[PDB]
Amino acid sequence: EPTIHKGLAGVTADVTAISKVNSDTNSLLYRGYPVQELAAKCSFEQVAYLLWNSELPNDSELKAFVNFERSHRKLDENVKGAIDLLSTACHPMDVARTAVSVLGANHARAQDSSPEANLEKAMSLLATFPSVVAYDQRRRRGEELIEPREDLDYSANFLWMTFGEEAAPEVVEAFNVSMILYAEHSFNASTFTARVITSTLADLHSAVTGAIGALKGPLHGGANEAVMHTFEEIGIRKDESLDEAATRSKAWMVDALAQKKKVMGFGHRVYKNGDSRVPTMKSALDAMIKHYDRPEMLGLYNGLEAAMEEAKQIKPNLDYPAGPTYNLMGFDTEMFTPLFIAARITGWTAHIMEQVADNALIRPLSEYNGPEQRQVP
Amino acid sequence: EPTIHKGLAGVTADVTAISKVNSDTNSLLYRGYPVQELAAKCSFEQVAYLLWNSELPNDSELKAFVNFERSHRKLDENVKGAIDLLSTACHPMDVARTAVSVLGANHARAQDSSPEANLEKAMSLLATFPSVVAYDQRRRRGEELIEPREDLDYSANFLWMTFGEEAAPEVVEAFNVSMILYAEHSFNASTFTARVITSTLADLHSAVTGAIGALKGPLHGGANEAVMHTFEEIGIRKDESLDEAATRSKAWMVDALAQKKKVMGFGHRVYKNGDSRVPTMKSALDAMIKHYDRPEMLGLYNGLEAAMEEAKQIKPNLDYPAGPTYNLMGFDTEMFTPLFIAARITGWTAHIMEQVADNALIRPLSEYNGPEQRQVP
Repeated sequence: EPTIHKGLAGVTADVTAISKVNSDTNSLLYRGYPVQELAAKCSFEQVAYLLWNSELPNDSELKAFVNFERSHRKLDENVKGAIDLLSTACHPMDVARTAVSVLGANHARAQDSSPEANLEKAMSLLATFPSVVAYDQRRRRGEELIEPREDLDYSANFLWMTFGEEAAPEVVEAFNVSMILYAEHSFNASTFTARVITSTLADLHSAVTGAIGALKGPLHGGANEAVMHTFEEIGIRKDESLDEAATRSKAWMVDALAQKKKVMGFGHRVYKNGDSRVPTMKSALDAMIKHYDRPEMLGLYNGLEAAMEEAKQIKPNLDYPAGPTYNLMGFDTEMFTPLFIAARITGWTAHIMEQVADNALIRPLSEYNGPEQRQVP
Repeated sequence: EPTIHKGLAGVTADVTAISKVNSDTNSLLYRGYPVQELAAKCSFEQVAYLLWNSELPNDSELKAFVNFERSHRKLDENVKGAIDLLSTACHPMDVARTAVSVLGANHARAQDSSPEANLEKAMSLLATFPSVVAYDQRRRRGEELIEPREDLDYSANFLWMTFGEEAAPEVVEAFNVSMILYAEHSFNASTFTARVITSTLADLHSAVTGAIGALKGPLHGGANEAVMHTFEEIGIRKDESLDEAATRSKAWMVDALAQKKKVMGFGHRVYKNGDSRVPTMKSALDAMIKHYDRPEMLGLYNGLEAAMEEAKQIKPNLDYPAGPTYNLMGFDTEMFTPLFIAARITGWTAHIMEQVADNALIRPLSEYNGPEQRQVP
């Protein structure tokens, strides 16, 4: 009998020069640079450039990159039209999936996968995607589209188009950090989906559209939305002693755990000792707790993670501190995963291009366990 | 060092009860039944029911299944609207990808993945997809949508909506055979993409939308369109002696082979001794050659396969005889892969449901070979 590799656990599918994920040391390198260091002193734009070019940009390279980014943000007429054909009650990920699908379809160079074509498509997609997210949230709130501002950077513009008012320096900074942390992460389900689609020699947009579908699930990127929904189930409140928070948090967890349910925002396929991005994202969460003056959040937050460690020895992942952060920022919970897409577009496309450069069709085998050979009547 | 499994070649990713693919004996079983036998005496509807239910339908079950199918064919207003926002010059697969994305987004039960919900979504999707393909081809020809006919079966209706005239018995029969042959095929790239997306607990439509992206590539389903494009490059002609066909076919192949190019419609990741579906599809192709009275096709067809066997000892795959078949039927070459989708929806959704029933996140590892750890300046 062959060895069955359920979920491809522990299976090395390929080599990659984009990032290194180390469980033992809770470390993550983006083309050699530790993510904590990039988050501490780089803009998402620099990190986006880094992931694609394998090097941090010099002043002139960054200027050109930033100029292209800020001039490719406007939401295409047909893409907006497609979003308006979708109900304001459908899932934001399905809207993102549709938007990117239309973007790829009407793209002048949809069929060209040359390094130059893919980079241009990748950068243009990264630039325009935030307009999809911002408009999707505003339309649900009965509001209208807000045009991009060339005087605002990626993060400041993202917040601007969504809320129609410039965010505080601390807020755009905490948002920038989350984009960098979510940017890239080896062969996760969505990135691998993108590589499988690419392995067939299908285009970049086809790959991203499939990756978006994968990122949607609660076991993947959908965990950030799930984390916040969970905090909404349990009462948020204010004034309640830490007893309320911890007793109720553990109580919600106790009830979920006894029902054999998984608690989202905890655990990881690779990280067995803690997420490399958690300390950084938690620091951003703390900055936001302080900024919006809402220490109440921590009650439920601390209580649930303490209870998980105690009951299952499972530490939180990036989605745990990220959900509450976007909540404080004013985003609707359903929009949390689309925010992950916005950032992960960088990692997805870098892998798509890497896959194209050293391709081999990805097509595994299955072991049959169905009905034995029968003759058709 | 770990063992790198490029393209997951020879890697058994999971177990499956849906189909068995055997290279040694050029065999393919659909829930126990040999595909040749199902193609010889079953309708696609019976095969669709078989793949989902693990059993061939009895008279009453088939009646109910057929009744649901024929009443869920109409193209949804918003889906057509989305197609009309796409240029008549974009790739048909990108139109299919967009259509299914909109279908999933506006679906009342998009977030429910229960066996009942997924089956209903699977069957409804299978029923309505042909309207997407038919309208997509007709709109490009400056024609209008043709409504479904409840008095016509899946195949006859498919041809009806596309051409606006009922097809000959032999034609709907050869079309039915191609749907059955394309229906299911273990862990191919598109089906695996669907399982990876599902492994995240994302919805059925998200999975199918990603699978469509994967099926698009020339190395996968896109090979059927590529096969015909190749026949178009080389002159089709009539009257030319078999010398014209064979000398020119080998010549085109000789020039492609010397340029290190791959010839589409030949080779397979699993089948090393011939495709289990080729003899059946070739028989359908022959039936169509006879029906439309066009023996000229065989000149180029025979010559190219003979030349491939001689030069590379590589036999044709299902897409080789399928492309010329759909061409004779009157479909535009760009529409060949969407026809593959129409059929493969059955296999894709059966795997999606199987994945949901015995889930494990699919997330492999990568081996880093990028820049060694550097400090951010």
